[PDB]
Amino acid sequence: MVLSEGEWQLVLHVWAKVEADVAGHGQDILIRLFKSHPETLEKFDRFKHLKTEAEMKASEDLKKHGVTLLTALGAILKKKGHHEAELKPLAQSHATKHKIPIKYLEFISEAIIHVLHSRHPGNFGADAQGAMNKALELFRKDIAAKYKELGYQG
Ligand code: HEM
Repeated sequence: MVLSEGEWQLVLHVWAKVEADVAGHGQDILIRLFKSHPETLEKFDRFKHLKTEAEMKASEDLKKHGVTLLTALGAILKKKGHHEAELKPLAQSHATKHKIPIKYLEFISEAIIHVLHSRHPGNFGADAQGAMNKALELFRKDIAAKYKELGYQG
């Protein structure tokens, strides 16, 4: 797939707002993911034990990962589709070490779109959401093709 420059603009305009508070957005997104799809919490051997949203909000580790995650995602979006190099090391650790099925990357994509829609309604109207959705589908498709070359396709 190929996003037009206009679509990338809509994606990088609402991303510039996320970047004013990377850690808070990281928290929101992961919690939304763990409340909606609890099974995903099992993949984190470091968080696993958290029983409630309050415990999640108070975990420094969960907040640290959220920052790591969003920083990596932001560096991939700013490439505007030329993200081959960034995707290699990511695909290898998620396919071979963590073992994150494609389906879970769809779950966090949904959590990302839920959180932008709540926080940024004015910069996240229908067209901007369709463009973000296009940019995360692109990301999932290229990661899935790399999973396959690596022997996982999960
Ligand atoms: C937007 C998608 C994602 C991005 C950009 C992303 C990024 C990362 C990055 C940069 C790291 C650290 C370096 C590495 O291990 O490769 C990481 C670690 C990890 N990620 Fe992902 N990730 C994504 C989605 C997920 C999802 C959906 C899950 C699981 C339900 C997952 C589970 C983890 C785990 C288990 C680790 C290790 C955490 C720790 O113990 O240090 N990732 N991810």
